[PDB]
Amino acid sequence: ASPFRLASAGEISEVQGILRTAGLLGPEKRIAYLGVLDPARGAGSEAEDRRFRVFIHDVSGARPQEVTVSVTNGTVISAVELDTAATGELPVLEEEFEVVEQLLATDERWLKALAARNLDVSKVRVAPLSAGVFEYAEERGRRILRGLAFVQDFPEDSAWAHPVDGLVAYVDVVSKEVTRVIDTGVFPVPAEHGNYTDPELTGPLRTTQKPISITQPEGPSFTVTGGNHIEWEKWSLDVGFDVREGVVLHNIAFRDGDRLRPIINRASIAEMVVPYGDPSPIRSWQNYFDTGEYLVGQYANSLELGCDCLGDITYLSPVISDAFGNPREIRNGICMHEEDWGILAKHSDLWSGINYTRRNRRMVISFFTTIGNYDYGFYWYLYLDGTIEFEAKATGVVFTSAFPEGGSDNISQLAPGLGAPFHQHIFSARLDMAIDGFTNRVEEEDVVRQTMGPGNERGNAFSRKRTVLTRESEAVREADARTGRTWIISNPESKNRLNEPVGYKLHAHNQPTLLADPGSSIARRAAFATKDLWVTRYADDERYPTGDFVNQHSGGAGLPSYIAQDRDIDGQDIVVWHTFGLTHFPRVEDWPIMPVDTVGFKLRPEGFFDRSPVLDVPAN
Amino acid sequence: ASPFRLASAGEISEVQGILRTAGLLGPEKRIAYLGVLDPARGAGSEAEDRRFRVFIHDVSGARPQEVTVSVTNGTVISAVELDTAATGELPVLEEEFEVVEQLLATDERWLKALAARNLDVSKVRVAPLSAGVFEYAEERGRRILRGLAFVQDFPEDSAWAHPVDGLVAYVDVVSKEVTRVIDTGVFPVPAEHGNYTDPELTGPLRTTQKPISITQPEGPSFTVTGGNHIEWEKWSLDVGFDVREGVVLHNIAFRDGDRLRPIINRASIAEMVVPYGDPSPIRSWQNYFDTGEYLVGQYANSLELGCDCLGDITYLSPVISDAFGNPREIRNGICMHEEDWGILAKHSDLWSGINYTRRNRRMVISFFTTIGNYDYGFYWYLYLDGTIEFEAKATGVVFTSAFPEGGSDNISQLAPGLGAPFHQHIFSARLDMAIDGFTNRVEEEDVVRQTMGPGNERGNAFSRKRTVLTRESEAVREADARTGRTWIISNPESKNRLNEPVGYKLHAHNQPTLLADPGSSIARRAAFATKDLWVTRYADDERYPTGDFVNQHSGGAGLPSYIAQDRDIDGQDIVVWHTFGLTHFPRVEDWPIMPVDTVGFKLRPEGFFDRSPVLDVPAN
Ligand SMILES: [Cu+2]
Ligand SMILES: [Cu+2]
Ligand code: NA
Ligand code: NA
Ligand code: NA
Ligand code: NA
Repeated sequence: ASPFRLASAGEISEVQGILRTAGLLGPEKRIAYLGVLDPARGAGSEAEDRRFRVFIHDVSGARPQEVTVSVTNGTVISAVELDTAATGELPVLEEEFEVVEQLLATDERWLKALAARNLDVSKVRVAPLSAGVFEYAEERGRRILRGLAFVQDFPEDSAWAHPVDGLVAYVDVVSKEVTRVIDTGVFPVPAEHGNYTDPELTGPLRTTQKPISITQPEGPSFTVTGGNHIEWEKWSLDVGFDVREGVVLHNIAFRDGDRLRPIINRASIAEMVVPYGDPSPIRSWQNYFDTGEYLVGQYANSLELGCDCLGDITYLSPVISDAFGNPREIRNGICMHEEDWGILAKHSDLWSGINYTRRNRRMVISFFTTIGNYDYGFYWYLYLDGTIEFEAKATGVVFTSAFPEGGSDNISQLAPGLGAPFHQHIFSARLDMAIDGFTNRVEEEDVVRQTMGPGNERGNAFSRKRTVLTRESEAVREADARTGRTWIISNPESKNRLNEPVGYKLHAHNQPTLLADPGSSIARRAAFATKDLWVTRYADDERYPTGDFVNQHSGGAGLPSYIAQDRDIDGQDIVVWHTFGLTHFPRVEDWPIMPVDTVGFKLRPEGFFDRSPVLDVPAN
Repeated sequence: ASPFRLASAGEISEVQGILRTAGLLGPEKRIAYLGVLDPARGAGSEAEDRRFRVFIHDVSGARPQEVTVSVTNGTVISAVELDTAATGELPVLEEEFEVVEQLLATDERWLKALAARNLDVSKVRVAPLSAGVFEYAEERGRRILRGLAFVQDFPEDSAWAHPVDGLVAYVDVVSKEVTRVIDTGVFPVPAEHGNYTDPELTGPLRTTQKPISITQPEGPSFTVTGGNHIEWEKWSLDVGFDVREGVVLHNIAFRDGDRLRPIINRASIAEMVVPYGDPSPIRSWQNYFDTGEYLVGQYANSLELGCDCLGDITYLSPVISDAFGNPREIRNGICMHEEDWGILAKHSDLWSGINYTRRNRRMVISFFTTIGNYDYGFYWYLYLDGTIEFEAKATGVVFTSAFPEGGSDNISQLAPGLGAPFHQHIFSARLDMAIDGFTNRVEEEDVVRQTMGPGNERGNAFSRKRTVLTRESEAVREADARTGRTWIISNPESKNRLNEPVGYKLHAHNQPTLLADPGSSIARRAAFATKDLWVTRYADDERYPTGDFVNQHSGGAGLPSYIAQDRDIDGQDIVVWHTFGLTHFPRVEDWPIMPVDTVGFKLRPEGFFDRSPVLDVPAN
């Protein structure tokens, strides 16, 4: 019944049938993206229409298409041929991951470069790397991947320990042409292995860790209905899954007494980019839009009980499409559980004699994805006290290079001759806000320091100021940790019992934003990443901060073009876009496999409730 | 055998006997502080000498004394009479908490002020509040407390809901004189109660929370020997307890292969101050040094299994002195346990086919203290991967006032007529560093942005720079979140296998520091709080950032006077002092009892190890 239910295998099979019958899914076609469309605004009509958006690639060089289908009715709603030189190429296909290596293996220039290094072509892995937009005019309108080489000494070897530096190749994956092979010189291939399961490297495993048992004797406190609707400790929400964005949260609401109060209409990580800071021509083009170019949802891991998720776990297994329109289940792809979270509130009173302690807990919704060397955990947390938090966990294997004799200002040394270029991992959270409804506004809140003088004779006063953002043109904001800057999303038409507008406060981690020169290609293609906060007016087609087709797109698309409309955002249906990231100077401890590092943000109620919302929590 | 063992009841009884026999503990004397002294540097001699430092108050107006005693030998080592007008008053005594209320209850000016408000004196609680140093010349050299009044409607009522604004009194607690009563006008006493255990306010308690069971079937993975020596997952340390500082960590070291490698010699929270930002003369003097003036260790709570600490808990019960030199045990005052901490490292490799997941855990050492309205949890964490983290958890009841008709720039409204003045909670961590030994240096690390141009043609490069702090005069540093600023503590004489100095990186939360005007009394008395990082050369007598006697001390003492020595800190025995704090604009959700908010810092290895230190963690 719920329009927000996960896509079923039957729906995807129906999409396949509708596409094939319409002549849109011949043997030369590949589905590069398929996803359910959210209901339009004001869908108070039970007329449910389940619609799917499809990006269709053509392996013979014909123009790709964007297609919208209605599975409830069984029709193609629209089908548009795409001019990719104008609007961007389609996302990378899983089946193209091997094509770069196979095409280079018969190119005489590539073979000549390997022969000079005495490398057996059968042992050389080539990473399929998105190309970006740079100086090469022949790439405009062609589907290009770039390749960097790594040696595997044997089938189970970690190739990342053996980068082949000084060598890069560009390939046209549709015409099957190697356009350029660039060899800037021979670097020794680092020889130490990085096999973190080899006993010679781990030493004997510890025998000192005793088990920790986490169980729920009476089952979990949350309920799941309709496949993906969660109710937990006054929270209510729907857990969606999209092959591009991954886990998406819908209809986050809090049951306050008898009223179900909305907070967030849709929450997602709508883009993530990994720009590299090594100026070598072998790597200076590297900027991976893991979400927009590769689609993080399609590489979600199956999570193992007791290993990936510990405790009383409820799993969801989302269904996606393969390249031919067949449904594929990601078994155990989403973990959900509740966790104890320490002390919630505590006071021992010297006058009343009352001692009071309550414990906190949080609901966890998580998935893990793998994109080449990177592995990322995406965690959404809901706390008893109304707090909402997102946390990204970055691990995997660092992307490597040679370490140059004489050192580098842009590369860390990890092992003899082995380097790791500096880079960032930058995320964009898209928060379609609905604080007590859709009439919302954003205020910037700064601490205000006051001068000693009249009315402040002892020089102790301090205050704060709030600035309403009224138009999109003034809603591009930067962090200021020194002034304690935060942003409040409030509803000016909904007031608490003190007659103040209800609100939620966004707390950022205030990490550095995009470091690249503002004139660089990546600054233009990832403009969202240059500022910490953007606010737009809601529109159905403004989904991603980088636009719909990120791969090889020249720039400007997305948030800079949206905000040029300069729409009213003062008490309107608005969307907050928060940029946050990790700046990674790799350390020796990151090798040969990296311990998790984290970044995130949180939102806390700010006069949303009439008093603490956790007075009815029992004494444990 | 260990010199770092906790004080025993027998040692404190011996101190009492030594003091009394020497004529230093007559009926008019009170012990305001008693604590064990750490061993001096270079104590490679088994000649263990357990020494105690004592502050002795005199209730008859005679000069207080500072006394050092050796319990191993049974002598007074030194005894010095203190001129408190010069060097500061002694910490507040627990037995003075009631004296302010009792003295005011017979003062005609106080009674007149209560009568005008129709308040029964028997229902008026008076908080015993430290005085600071302001304009009142008669207070110099006198032991003063100030009092603010709150009404209790009945013995179990929360008085904090009923502040009596417009009224403050100053009392000399030795001469038992009320020096001043200031009445600036009648404010209505807020009438709503704040009784968070009253069913009429909580409503019916939730029945939806199912139990979470955390157990360790084979016991915990850590061992405790000699009372307070911990070994856990290659970590080694001693857990101390001091009545002023609370939990103190000694000799933090990590077992790397066959070598026990020191990291931190002594870690403590050496001061914490709560400055208030309300310019009303009723409250503009309020700055509570919860550590230096009140001593947070003496108010540590007894922690209850299943409520305060959940899981397989090992307790320590530290022993302190009462005011007469009798030993008193704080039963279950320190909790220690290990906790699962999610994913440690994870990678699924597209080329080797190997799937790898390991889980993290942390060791937790914690205590909770209560100072009037405030309750604070102090948490030290040790992680498998070498990370050390501190977290403060702030809860309790907010300090209240009236909310003025017409509003306030410096006070939040919590309930009809009830306000909460803006304030900060600022901590000072004192880290006596010992990275691979005592020859350490501090470097400031900033991200470096690079301009597009020659050698950076695509405008993508970024770098970092490190600045060594060579002398104390240049080692007073501020945060810069925008440049990703961190500080590295390294050992220039100890190198990793890449021939780089081993180090640890301090990551701050970059919260605002002291907001008061730099000319204010509190800026002078809490100078440490105006800057994020200080580095000093180690010295035995430089223990606290505010000096030994904080109460009513005029200012300048502590860190500003230490660094004036301008000592060499480049490869020397050094101490890092990190300031970090919460800026609290109270929200409605903080009332009537506040959900926990947190602040902290962490240190992570930076080329300390030759590769990841957690390759030998087993697969769970
Ligand atoms: Cu990284
Ligand atoms: Cu506070
Ligand atoms: Na274009
Ligand atoms: Na909205
Ligand atoms: Na003085
Ligand atoms: Na030191």
